[PDB]
Amino acid sequence: MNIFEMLRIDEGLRLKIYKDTEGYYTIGIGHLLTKSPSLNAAKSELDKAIGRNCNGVITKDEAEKLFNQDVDAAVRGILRNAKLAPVYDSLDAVRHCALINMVFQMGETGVAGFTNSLRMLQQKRWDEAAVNLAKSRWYNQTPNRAKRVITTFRTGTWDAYKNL
Ligand SMILES: [Cl-]
Repeated sequence: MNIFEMLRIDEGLRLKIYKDTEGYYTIGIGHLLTKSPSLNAAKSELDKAIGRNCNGVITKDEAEKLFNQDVDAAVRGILRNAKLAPVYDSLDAVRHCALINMVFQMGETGVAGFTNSLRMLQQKRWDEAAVNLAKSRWYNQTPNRAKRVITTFRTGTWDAYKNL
């Protein structure tokens, strides 16, 4: 198990423009295109991201390429983020994945807002952090995914992703 398989399970794979859980135009493996309600704006963003006239549809190779770029960016983002880097650096390799997962889904800014949870993770107070992370819009809106990520932070193992 690794970050790519983890996110592939949480985000799925779709080759045509779709709306994510919040209603935003997305494609591939959770690649957000735009928050604008315009499917045209979305189609424009897609072509620009892929470098060709896609008309709203891409190939698996293209999907995997975007996914790779996105994970890469997420990690680099964490590493240059003042509030996130120290936490990331304090964690083991499995837990690094749970943090990347959150950033991939909500963005740096979103994650940087979990101040108290972050301090608890830094202090390695696993159960306390898990309870705190659950007190959030994130948990209430996407509970199954949040439960998987939280369990990952709590246990430091891939159990929540086993049998999926
Ligand atoms: Cl969910």
